[PDB]
Amino acid sequence: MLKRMYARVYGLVQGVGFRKFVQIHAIRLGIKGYAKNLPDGSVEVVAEGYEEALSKLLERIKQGPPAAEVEKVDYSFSEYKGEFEDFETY
Ligand SMILES: [Cl-]
Repeated sequence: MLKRMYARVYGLVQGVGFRKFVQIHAIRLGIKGYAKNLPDGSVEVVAEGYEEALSKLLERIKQGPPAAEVEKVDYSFSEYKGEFEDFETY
């Protein structure tokens, strides 16, 4: 089943390779969407893909690359919209 996920990642998560980390792992998993740095120092992820793939990505996002310290991930699933054609960072 396809689903959409919105997640916010908090901690030491900017300037540590986090968005690229999410992208690499999303692409591996066939997930489309984006990882964005927000002005509050958090990372916003919108992801579309299969439920299992989204669970695997969530497990990655909860850890981050070695340099990151992820304190909190707040997320929700919603209905798939077929919006994205690739996984981008910005
Ligand atoms: Cl980062």
